[PDB]
Amino acid sequence: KWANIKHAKARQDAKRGKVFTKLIREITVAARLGGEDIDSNPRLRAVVDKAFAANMPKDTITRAIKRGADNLVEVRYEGYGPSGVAVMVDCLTDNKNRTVAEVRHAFSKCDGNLGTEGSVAYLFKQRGLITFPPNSDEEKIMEIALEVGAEDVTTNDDGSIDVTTLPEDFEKIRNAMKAADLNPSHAEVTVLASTEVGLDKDSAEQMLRLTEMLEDLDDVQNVYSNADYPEEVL
Repeated sequence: KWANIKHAKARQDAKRGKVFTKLIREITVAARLGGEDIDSNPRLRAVVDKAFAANMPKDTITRAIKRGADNLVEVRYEGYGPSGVAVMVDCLTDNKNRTVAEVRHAFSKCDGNLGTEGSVAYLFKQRGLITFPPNSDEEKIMEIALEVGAEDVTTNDDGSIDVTTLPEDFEKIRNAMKAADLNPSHAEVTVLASTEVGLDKDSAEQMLRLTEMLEDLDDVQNVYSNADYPEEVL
């Protein structure tokens, strides 16, 4: 009861704090890059929506916007982790020398290391991913996907269908599906890995730890990897 709930709220609060700090920086940088007008700045639109969803105070949001008009810079690190998993770490920082050392330390603690710019980035692409539930019309989805230039269609053991698209074709293809009364369970543009690296329980635990260490840094915005985690650690 109270023990589990207070402990649960404590964790939920602690994560809200870390995310708060990341959002502030992303608001500021999005504003500085794409401008102060949220309606003409999709990047800013997205983070401001996330900020309001997280109940960040309006004044904190607006001041973060006005600050972009901090000396935060974008930096990407690329490296390898347990079992040679490729890892990309996107950062917003006012001190790259501080950040790179902290990122190296995390990688090093998990038997990994940073490589050169471009050493892994080619494995990771933004892709539209439209997911249809079991009992969807496989045939009709396939017909539309070929007609409209989908990158891939995968039918899973449970009957669910995942359609992957180039980011630029995402909206059109989603619209084509809905027009044919094919209603997706979920659709988004996300980052997908071209190849994956299968992990045993132990390596998976170490990779999870690495992800967690990196995300705990205020300088880190997003961590991507091509790890294929086993069901045992899930």
